[PDB]
Amino acid sequence: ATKAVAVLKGDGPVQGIINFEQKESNGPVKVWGSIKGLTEGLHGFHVHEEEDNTAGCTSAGPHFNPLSRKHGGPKDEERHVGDLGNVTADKDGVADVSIEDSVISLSGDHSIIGRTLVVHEKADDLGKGGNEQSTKTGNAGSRLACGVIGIAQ
Ligand SMILES: [Cl-]
Ligand SMILES: [Cl-]
Ligand SMILES: [Cu+2]
Ligand SMILES: [Zn+2]
Repeated sequence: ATKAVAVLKGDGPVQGIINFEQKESNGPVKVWGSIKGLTEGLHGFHVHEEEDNTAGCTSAGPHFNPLSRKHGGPKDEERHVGDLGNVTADKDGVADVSIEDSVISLSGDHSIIGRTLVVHEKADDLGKGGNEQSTKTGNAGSRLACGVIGIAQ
């Protein structure tokens, strides 16, 4: 099995430790953890393209999209590799992550290891919104916290 961790931080109170595990090189990836410091409600949660050693969430980039597809929710056939949907924060600002995904991988040509995990200010509209930007970013707005997805040490 391969394991990774992303430590989310930003310029504000949003932070958390996100774990990844992939038991087989072409098997599902499981993702879990908690994020604190969020406003109550849905927040977009994606793997972004950025893999340079830029300062925090200044150049997270577009979504990680090695197959040059349109934005969707995680269950949509047409989606970015990085499209992990939304997390939901409660009234005290904590969102629990619990995702099983078939599209991301920790291995091979399109590994997400080294890419940037991002949690957003607003909800992801899952590509179902009324503008072209829905089909790019889901209109999830600003990056509140980000971290490099690194192999577990
Ligand atoms: Cl925003
Ligand atoms: Cl803004
Ligand atoms: Cu994102
Ligand atoms: Zn996307």
